[PDB]
Amino acid sequence: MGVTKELKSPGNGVDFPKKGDFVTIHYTGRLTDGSKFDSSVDRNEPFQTQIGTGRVIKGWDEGVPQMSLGEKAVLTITPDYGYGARGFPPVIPGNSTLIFEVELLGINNKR
Amino acid sequence: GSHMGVTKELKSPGNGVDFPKKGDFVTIHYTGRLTDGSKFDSSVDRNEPFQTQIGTGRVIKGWDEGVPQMSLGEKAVLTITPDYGYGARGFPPVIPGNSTLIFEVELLGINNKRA
Repeated sequence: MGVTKELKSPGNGVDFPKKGDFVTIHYTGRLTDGSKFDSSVDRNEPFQTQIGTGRVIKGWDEGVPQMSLGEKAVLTITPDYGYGARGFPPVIPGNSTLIFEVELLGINNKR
Repeated sequence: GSHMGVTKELKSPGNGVDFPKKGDFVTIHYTGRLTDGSKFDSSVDRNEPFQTQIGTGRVIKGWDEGVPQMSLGEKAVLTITPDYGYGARGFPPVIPGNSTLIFEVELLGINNKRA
């Protein structure tokens, strides 16, 4: 639907993020033309957030819990599950499909 | 995480006569940075100016407010914290995890008028 997850590197296949859990990921976002618009990897600063509570775009809220701990995957997100038709120009153009590289580094106190 | 709205720093003056009005198509070279100084976006690095209509909501609120305050050829820095929607406090972030974004802006053109 609005977001598809495609695995790249498997995790422990046991620990999955649940609602309320605080998740720690390293990511890179790209538009459909292949150009990068944001990356935590470039800053060497992993991003931390609660995941079941709509604190991020739906693409992350739905996609991330489908990953296991230590998994690397690519989240392909429609504008609907993303920043919509408005977007956030010039940072993110309107009606943009987002392709994230995502690495789940931690779930609560797991790592 | 203190800032609110838009703060405009004047770096270098333009011609001081030609300001973008509502509906004008504007040419801009910009660099986006975080509060710590990290660069996350740049039209300069793409060697191609960002072109958009101004004052019609085709860019974020902070830009529609800040850009018409510049004259043709002006260099300025826009410290922007969205009041509503994506990127604002209480909303899902555009650049996780921030709300205040800083834009170095050079007004290169107003319609067919070039600096």
